[PDB]
Amino acid sequence: KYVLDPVSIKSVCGGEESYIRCVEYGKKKAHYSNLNLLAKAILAGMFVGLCAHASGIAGGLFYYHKLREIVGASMSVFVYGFTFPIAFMCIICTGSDLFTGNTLAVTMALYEKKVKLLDYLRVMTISLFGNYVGAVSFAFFVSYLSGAFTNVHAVEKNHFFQFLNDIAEKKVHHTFVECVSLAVGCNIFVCLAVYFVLTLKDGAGYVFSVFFAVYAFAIAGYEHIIANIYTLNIALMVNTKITVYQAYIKNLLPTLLGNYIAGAIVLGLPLYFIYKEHYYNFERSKR
Amino acid sequence: KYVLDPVSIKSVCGGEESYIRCVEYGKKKAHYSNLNLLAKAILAGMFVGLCAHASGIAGGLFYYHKLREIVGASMSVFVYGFTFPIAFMCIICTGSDLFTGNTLAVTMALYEKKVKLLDYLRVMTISLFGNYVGAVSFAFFVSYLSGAFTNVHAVEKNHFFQFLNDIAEKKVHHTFVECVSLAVGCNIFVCLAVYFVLTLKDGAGYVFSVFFAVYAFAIAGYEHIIANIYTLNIALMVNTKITVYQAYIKNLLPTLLGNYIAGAIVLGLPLYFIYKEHYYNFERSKR
Amino acid sequence: KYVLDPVSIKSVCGGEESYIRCVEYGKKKAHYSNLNLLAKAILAGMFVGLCAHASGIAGGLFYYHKLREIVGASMSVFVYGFTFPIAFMCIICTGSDLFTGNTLAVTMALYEKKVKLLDYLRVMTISLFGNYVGAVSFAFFVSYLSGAFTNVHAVEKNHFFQFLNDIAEKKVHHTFVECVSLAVGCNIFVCLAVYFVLTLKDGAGYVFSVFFAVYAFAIAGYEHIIANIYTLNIALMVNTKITVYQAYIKNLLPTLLGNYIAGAIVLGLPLYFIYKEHYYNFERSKR
Amino acid sequence: KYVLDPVSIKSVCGGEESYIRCVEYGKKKAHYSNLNLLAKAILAGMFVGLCAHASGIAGGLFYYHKLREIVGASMSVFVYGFTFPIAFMCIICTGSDLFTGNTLAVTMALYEKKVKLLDYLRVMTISLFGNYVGAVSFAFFVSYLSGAFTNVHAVEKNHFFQFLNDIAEKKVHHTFVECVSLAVGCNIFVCLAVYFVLTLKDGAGYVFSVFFAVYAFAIAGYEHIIANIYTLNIALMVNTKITVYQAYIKNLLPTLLGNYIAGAIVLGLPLYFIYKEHYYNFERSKR
Amino acid sequence: KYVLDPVSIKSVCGGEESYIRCVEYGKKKAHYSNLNLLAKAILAGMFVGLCAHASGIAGGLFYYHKLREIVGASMSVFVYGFTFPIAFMCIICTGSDLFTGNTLAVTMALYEKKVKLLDYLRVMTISLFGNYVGAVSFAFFVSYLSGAFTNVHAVEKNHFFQFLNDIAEKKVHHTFVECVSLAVGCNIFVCLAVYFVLTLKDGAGYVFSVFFAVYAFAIAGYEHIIANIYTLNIALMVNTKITVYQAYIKNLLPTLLGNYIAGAIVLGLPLYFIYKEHYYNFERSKR
Ligand SMILES: COc1ccc(C(=O)/C=C(\O)C(F)(F)C(F)(F)F)c(O)c1
Ligand SMILES: COc1ccc(C(=O)/C=C(\O)C(F)(F)C(F)(F)F)c(O)c1
Ligand SMILES: COc1ccc(C(=O)/C=C(\O)C(F)(F)C(F)(F)F)c(O)c1
Ligand SMILES: COc1ccc(C(=O)/C=C(\O)C(F)(F)C(F)(F)F)c(O)c1
Ligand SMILES: COc1ccc(C(=O)/C=C(\O)C(F)(F)C(F)(F)F)c(O)c1
Repeated sequence: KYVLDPVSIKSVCGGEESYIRCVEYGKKKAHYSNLNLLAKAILAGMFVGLCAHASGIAGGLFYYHKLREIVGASMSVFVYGFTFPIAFMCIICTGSDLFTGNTLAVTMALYEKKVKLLDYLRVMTISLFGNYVGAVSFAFFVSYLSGAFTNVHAVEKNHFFQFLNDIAEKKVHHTFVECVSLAVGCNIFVCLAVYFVLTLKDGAGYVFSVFFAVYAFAIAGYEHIIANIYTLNIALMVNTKITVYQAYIKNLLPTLLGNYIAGAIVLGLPLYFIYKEHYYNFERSKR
Repeated sequence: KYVLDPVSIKSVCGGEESYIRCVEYGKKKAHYSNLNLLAKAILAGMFVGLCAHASGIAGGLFYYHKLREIVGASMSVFVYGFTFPIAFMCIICTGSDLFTGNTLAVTMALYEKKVKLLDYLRVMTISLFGNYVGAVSFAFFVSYLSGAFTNVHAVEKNHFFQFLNDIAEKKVHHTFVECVSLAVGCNIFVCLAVYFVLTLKDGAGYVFSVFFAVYAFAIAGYEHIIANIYTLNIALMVNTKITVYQAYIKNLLPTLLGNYIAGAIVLGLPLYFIYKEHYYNFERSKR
Repeated sequence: KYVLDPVSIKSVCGGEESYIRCVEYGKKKAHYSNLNLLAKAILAGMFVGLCAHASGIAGGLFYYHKLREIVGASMSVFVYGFTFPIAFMCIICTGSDLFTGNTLAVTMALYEKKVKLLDYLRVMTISLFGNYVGAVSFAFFVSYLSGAFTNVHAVEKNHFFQFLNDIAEKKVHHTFVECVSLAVGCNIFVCLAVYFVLTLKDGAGYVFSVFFAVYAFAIAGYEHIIANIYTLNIALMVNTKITVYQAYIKNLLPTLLGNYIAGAIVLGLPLYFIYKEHYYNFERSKR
Repeated sequence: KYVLDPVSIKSVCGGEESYIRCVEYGKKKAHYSNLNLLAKAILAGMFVGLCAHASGIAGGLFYYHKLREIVGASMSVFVYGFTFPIAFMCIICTGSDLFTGNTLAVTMALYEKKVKLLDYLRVMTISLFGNYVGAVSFAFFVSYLSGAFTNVHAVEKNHFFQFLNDIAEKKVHHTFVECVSLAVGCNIFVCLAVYFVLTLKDGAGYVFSVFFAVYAFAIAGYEHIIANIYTLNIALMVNTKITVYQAYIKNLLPTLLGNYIAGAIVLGLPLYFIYKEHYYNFERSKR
Repeated sequence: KYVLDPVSIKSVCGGEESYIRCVEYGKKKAHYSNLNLLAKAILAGMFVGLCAHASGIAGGLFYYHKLREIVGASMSVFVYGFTFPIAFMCIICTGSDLFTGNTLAVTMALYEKKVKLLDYLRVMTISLFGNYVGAVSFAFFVSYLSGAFTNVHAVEKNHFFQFLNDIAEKKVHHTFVECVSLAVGCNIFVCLAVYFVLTLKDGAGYVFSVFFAVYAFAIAGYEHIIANIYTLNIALMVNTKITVYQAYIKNLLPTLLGNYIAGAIVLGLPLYFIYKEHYYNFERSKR
């Protein structure tokens, strides 16, 4: 028995089904308890700190001073962006939640009247607080205690500390408008990667769409709030030239503002106004 | 219970089914309202500007002057072409429409008498205008306001502005025939990538066929109208050596002409004459 | 409701089913009309010229003279072989036909008495003539008119013309036996990639098996007749040191001979003698 | 007959199903006999030693002294991390078990009262002992007897021994807290890769999720107990500057402690407390 | 009609099903006739010679003397290992058989009493002889006659011959124990790649698992008997410094011994003793 024409399948969907899946995934978040949501947020912040530690080491390897005289920072930023996007798989496969992707899904669930306003506020607040706690706890308990980013003062050995120092100094000397714009550019890629895993239901789609999206915002110099929380806190721990005021006021607050603006307004409102009738037709056919 | 011979599947189709899917996807566009189509076009232009900002930064990293003395522009153009093709996934997963892919699908729907001429004209006009608006709005509100491409005048720091300046000067000193030929070569790859996502219905097919196609036209020096709108407008904003007349007359108008010629004539008419009887047999079996 | 053991699938087949699919795909070609087959052949030659233009530009970028003093031609040939294999996807997704893959499938359909001899001759002749016409038409109307491979005489700018010149001079100074052997080595990879897309029915199989096969013959220095038609004609257009006699007699005729020998004899006759009883059992079970 | 809308599939699952699959896979381990479990553990340790030999050779190739003066150790560590992750596929496709992944699955099966404490202890002990035996047996019978890492004393030829020596000296001069932190960071990636293969049921998911995870911990400098057993034993065999006391007390014992802490506590307890009600609902619906 | 939860699939299997598939695939080989098996073995040896020619050219490109002064042999061996693993797809998609993978499957079919001893001996003998004949016939009729590896005596042009000469001299100066150990390390990867294609039934699994496995043994310096037959015979043809006695006694005989030992004993006996009861339960449920 020979097979000539096998069964035709597909693992992709259209934009209407992807919007409906996004609204359903966003409205499922408001039904968990506070401790379940908090533990998920802490785990996701810890995974972000894990992959950003691995990225800092992989980038600081290519920040060797003789190579840095020839190529500058190009290979270090490329290898950082190459090895960072596994954090998306770490978060999605454990079922945890991060604030940056929530700014689209839970907000569009709020637009479709699936989540009330107080439930929306507590979901976003618990998500941001738990992501912060997981990021700083990985920054101290693994990254600081392993001594990987310690200043060792010799130029042929200090490329890990020098890469962390130069990255932390670069992302702390923007103005307010510049940091808001870079954070907007980051969270558009992040929410699009959430749309990618809601659309493409295979392992190849999951791995490589979010690989190219997360690598793309990483090499662009765009600003991610949870990654910046980890990076600026481990920079403050190992005594980089930045200040606590510089890290929290000059980077973290406009990064939070720009990430929320890109999630809730730049992407959430146009997609809601494009696809709300399809969610209406989906909800009427279930009655 | 052990499985020795699993169920045989396929996620690909033939050329006849791919043509029929292209005509159906093209004729669905003329049934949306004007504001739905306009919002989709603005979102697609914004995504093009997003990924082209990320590509300009990733390419300008490898345009460092000591590396530029050794390798020229090769690594910068390669890294640009590597990080650009995620815009296709950004456009297809949100259900938005871009003019360059529309020049094949809506035109072959017009050839098969599925779209009237006035509907075809308003679909193409609204698509081009919305793509323009989204591209210039990302060029100003993110790219210009973040200061990423500002001339900083020091040769060890100015590689982002110098890469944008050299790219903008290169794509503005073609003659008319040269720019039309390069735009034809671009839109053939673009419409083939649209055929790829109409044929290969997995995440791997979606990601990597359009990766290789879009990278291929990006490294070839071929001219894309929406990408050129973003690039020449952000070049005009940060005071590159190009002129407004040079950008709009010497590049953008022959790029528009060559892109439409490749979409509607070079690819649309041969595929229509090859496969119109299969669309006839498909439409007769639905009666 | 939780899923622990999902449905077991497969997207691959055995050698018997792959042979039967090859004979069926080969015998479908003799039932198209002459103009349908001619338009498909012209489109496939045009796609080959498209991807070979993109490969020549991508390779000539890494043929920069300061990099060429250090690495030679290695990175240019690697980047050429990296960016060439998208032509296979361009040909298969539009349903067009190229002569090199036809030398296996239509010949094994002739061995199984599915195609008569005159039908076989007109299919192969129309395929070769249309592939030639599409290749030279892309060489003139896009590649020559865009000025991408023009001799500009300055050594820091002339790397595109110099790469085309050195490639065209290398593939024109073989003897007859050497060119026949390299063409045999090329068409074995080409017909194996046709077997790969007949066996592996996903997007990942389609993209990456023919990626590794086509990259493998491209970096090996093996000779492809349609790619050589494009390359030697664009080399003759931009006034490379080669002669018309050298291009047509010293390369193109032994490349045609070696490609047909590898398709019809080296691969077609052993696979026919191995698997003809399985095609007999397949054809008897349909009665 | 044309197919326009194929059958929609998925090869991924949610976090609840992934937790349930993890608990089931962990509780299946306590039902094998002692010799079956011992042979599986010996095979897995042998596969780890195989892929780490291949990684040491691939890394020592790029540790050539003239390249080492320019780039340092960056390309060697990158090529090591590139070629190491095939060990995961070697272990999963033969059905063998490694201690590092067991510290999550069997421990969460113990938390859900599926495994008794004495059965848990003998499973973990037999796993660790067999993994040790397989690693040292590959270190002697293949790696030492092939002479690949012998000190040959000439600086242009000694890059394999020098890479093994520098790696072994680097991972033996940590303090206790540093080694525990790096081992925690390793086993979080390892247990996440186990979650990846429990979630993504295709070949692409299997290959590339664990590729990016295992490459990520390899380039980060994180400490894996079985890989360190192989590496420090082959370093002791070929007379690297390290001591037996240094290898066993300064690296192997805190690596074992940190790997068990990351598997059982950092990842097992939060996932258990998040998802134990879903395992309760799964187990009640089977009655 | 919108799809929210598609049908859950999987393309992977467990270790028991993979063992059963291996025993069935191994016992199918003893039912072919002698000429069918001989033609399959000759085709597989020819494919090995094809991909090893392409690998020798791709590696000798990066063996350019100015690059060789900086990086040594690292990039040449990496590019060789990158472009070699397409031979596995060439062999599996045509249904042919190679000796190295047969040493596991046919031997475990012999352990399960599915193949008699004389049938086992003639299958292994015909496989080895046909693989030899195909390898030497490709070495002469394509590789030698194309002149690609001819000594041209000028150091800026002789990198192909110099790469072949240095590889052939390296793999001929091992002792007996060293060559046996390296051959064992090779055939473990080869038989694991056979297990990979028996387990992962997609195109992505087929391409990339055997890509990473075959690249891993290629960059490790492990010894493959059929690849060494091709390489040492083309080295003897183009007058490399090696001798016929050195090639056949110092490399080929211990490579054959180590490959058979790794296939039949190191991997076949533990997997047989682990999984023979599952094959018993599979065979009893078919009665
Ligand atoms: C559906 O499961 C998920 C998975 C990922 C995210 C997410 O937010 C990811 C990022 O933000 C990120 F990609 F930038 C990084 F991981 F790097 F931090 C999420 O919100 C939900
Ligand atoms: C079916 O959904 C789509 C997706 C993409 C396009 C498209 O046109 C894409 C480009 O033009 C592009 F690839 F060049 C880039 F994205 F880079 F701009 C489209 O028309 C329709
Ligand atoms: C089944 O659809 C196809 C697809 C491709 C070919 C083919 O022949 C391809 C080449 O020859 C090639 F790979 F070398 C290149 F594309 F580069 F030219 C074919 O014959 C039929
Ligand atoms: C389900 O089958 C498996 C597969 C792999 C592991 C495992 O533990 C793997 C590692 O630890 C590793 F990735 F670090 C390396 F392989 F490199 F050693 C396991 O526990 C169970
Ligand atoms: C099931 O179909 C197959 C496919 C491949 C092999 C095989 O043996 C492959 C190698 O040995 C190899 F990977 F090393 C190379 F191909 F490179 F030679 C086999 O035995 C059977």
